[PDB]
Amino acid sequence: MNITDIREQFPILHQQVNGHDLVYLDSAATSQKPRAVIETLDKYYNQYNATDGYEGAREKVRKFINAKSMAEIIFTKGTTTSLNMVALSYARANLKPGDEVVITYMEHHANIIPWQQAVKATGATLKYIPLQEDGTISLEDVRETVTSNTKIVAVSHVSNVLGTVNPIKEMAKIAHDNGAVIVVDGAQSTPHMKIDVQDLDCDFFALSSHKMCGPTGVGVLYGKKALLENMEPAEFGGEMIDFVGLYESTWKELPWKFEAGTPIIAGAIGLGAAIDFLEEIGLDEISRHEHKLAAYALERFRQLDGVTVYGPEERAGLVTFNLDDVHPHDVATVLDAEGIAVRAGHHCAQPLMKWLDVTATARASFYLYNTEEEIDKLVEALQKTKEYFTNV
Amino acid sequence: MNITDIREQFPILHQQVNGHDLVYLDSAATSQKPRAVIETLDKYYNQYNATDGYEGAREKVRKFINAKSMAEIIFTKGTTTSLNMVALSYARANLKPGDEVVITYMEHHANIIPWQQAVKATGATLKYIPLQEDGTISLEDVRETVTSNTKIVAVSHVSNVLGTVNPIKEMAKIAHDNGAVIVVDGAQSTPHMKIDVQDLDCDFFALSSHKMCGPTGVGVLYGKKALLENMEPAEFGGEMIDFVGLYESTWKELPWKFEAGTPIIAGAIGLGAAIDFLEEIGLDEISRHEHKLAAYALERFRQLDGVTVYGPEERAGLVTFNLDDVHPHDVATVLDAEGIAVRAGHHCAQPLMKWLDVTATARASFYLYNTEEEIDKLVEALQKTKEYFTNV
Ligand SMILES: Cc1ncc(COP(=O)(O)O)c(/C=N/[C@H](C(=O)O)C(C)(C)S)c1O
Ligand SMILES: Cc1ncc(COP(=O)(O)O)c(/C=N/[C@H](C(=O)O)C(C)(C)S)c1O
Repeated sequence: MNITDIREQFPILHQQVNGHDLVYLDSAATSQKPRAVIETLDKYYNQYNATDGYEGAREKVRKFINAKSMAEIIFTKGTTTSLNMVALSYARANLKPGDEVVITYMEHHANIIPWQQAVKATGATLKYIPLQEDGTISLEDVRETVTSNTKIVAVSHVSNVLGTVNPIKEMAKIAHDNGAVIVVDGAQSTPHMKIDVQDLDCDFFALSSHKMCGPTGVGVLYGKKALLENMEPAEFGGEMIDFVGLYESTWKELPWKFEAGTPIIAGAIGLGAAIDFLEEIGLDEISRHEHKLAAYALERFRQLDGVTVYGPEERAGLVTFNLDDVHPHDVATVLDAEGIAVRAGHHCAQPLMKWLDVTATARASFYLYNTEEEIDKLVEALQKTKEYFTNV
Repeated sequence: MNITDIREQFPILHQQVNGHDLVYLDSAATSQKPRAVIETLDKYYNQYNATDGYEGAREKVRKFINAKSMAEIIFTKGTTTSLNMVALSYARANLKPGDEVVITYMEHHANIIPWQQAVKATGATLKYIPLQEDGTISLEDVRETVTSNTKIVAVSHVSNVLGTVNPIKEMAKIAHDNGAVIVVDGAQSTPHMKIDVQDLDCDFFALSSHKMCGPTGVGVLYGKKALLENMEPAEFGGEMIDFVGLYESTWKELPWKFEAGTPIIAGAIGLGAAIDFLEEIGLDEISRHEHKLAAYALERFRQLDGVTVYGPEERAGLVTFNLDDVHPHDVATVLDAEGIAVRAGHHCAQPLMKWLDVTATARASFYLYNTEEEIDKLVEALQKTKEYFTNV
């Protein structure tokens, strides 16, 4: 895998910011898109037929995560919408008082609140697997937290703050043994490593196109055919209908049952081209590149005095940290001045922020186009920043 | 208003199809976008901050439809999502057995089925204002159909099939007199004429950005502040939260209560530029251009033997028709061969198709960049088509 060849593909990396080269370290929020993807979306904003392309893209998505059937690949507005859908069509119809839903402390808001509302409405109860010191889950902890009263476990595959890769294959086993389905938020895993939903045996899996070189506006919700068959739709209109009566309507078959309103043609075809691209590079190749960057970043961050890093040693390609004494918003500002783009904030993980005893953090995240030289620029600029602020 | 100057702004109109000039008559499905809008969206797919722009766009939308407050302008995924939201947060919480919801026979599926589900779930009843012969509603009919049991009236401002402009200001009065709110689907009105939600006194109003020179992926739901204040959110996650507890969360204030997940920054800023554009042309100017085209089209269509046109004389800028004997899909195919783009199908109006006793129709729709010369090309090609098929 050749980083020059790859970088040539992202016109945005040639952008100057304030006389410096863009150093783009916010992929966890949005990847950039290569020329192949860009050209594809340009094509679908001139004149067309289209649905060869649309269903073709569903097929590429299905093969990509190794789903058994296209009936199991639904296009949605985003991973937030995906998770809300499972909470409304699956959770609200399968929970009764006494039933438990268990999640983790590391979750995105969209993987917390929909379960909260589903539990309030059904009068069931919500439960949290506790975290280890280093921000990991242990299989012991899940084993203990899941009762044979647990109907749903929901978990991030990769944490967007800690970079922890959760043992989701094993958690699936533990959920099944207790009579539960597992719901996996794969927003942060799918861009960076092979996903095989059969081997993971997750019951639902959600991915975000804009994190994986595709357009925004488009997510995919995977669910097992059999679960999807019994779920009622969350949204109504457009093209999810078979017969519309005056009082009564019938739904289409899967997957179209779940796609109300106006098909996101360009977005899906775009996601498909993004998939074509990543596959031609190899996800394994990508993942090895990210392990190097992450080991490198964590080592060089240990050289810096009074910066805290959060999470485990083994990690996806991101590190969340704080400068002693300095506000993360301020760090982000100064790095911006130098053309270095990191994100500051709570990362829609308020619970987890409280758990780390912090109100905010900065985050640098890495993808297939980042390099060690960029990590050096980050470390040098963090140094320059610690000095610059101990001096006011 | 100068049509050459306007047409110069849409690069897509210079596109050749099969050695002919594009004749684009499917604006009711998607408008095209001018250079100003295109450049704007290009800008937000290079490197950025952003939220000056986002909230700025909400303000431009508010001034555009003359809402009292930004608290009343919610960004959504589309008019389908908008209508589903009102059905779930408003309808399902305000209907009891005995309550009526009344709609029309001309509605889009997304303005039928969500009310069907809301009524099934609350055990209330759904009712239909009957149509006149010419596809119009009469105020008598609404007066008769609304009882002081009616809690919600829902109506298309402009029909996507018939081109009928519904008397929504008056219907608002009739709904209020009976103790009901009105919900208006303005997908087909907003691109073509001034909207003033204070004068119309609608309780909710929904518009689609991609019909009005803006990007797709973005709708606006207007609701009266006071109604919105009591509605509970439909979706949970992202940035609609104030405090996230372990069991219990608080929402942000309006409008952010209603925007779960990841803000559609580029889309909103794009819609704002589309608004800037239309406003610099003048919506009145646009609307007068469309009346000429529509009168012209209906007159030239009357010259054609054995084509049926549907709807009234007074109309928005669209005509839906059928060739005697010829399948609309086939018409669309032949016109495509000549570079003329019309849409064929049921237009997500299955009930209305059944009412007109047809399984499908063809539709030509007009916007600020269309001309009489294009209508001539359509009429000539429809003639060429009637001959071509009486001959097989
Ligand atoms: C784990 C996880 N799940 C869901 C989302 C939301 O994805 P989407 O915007 O497609 O709704 C995200 C998006 N994360 C952004 C980020 O971490 O940069 C966010 C903080 C905007 S949520 C996420 O990390
Ligand atoms: C009256 C009306 N209401 C809602 C919609 C759907 O708008 P949106 O795609 O933003 O969800 C539409 C979209 N109409 C297309 C059309 O008529 O071309 C459609 C048939 C795809 S729904 C519409 O006409």
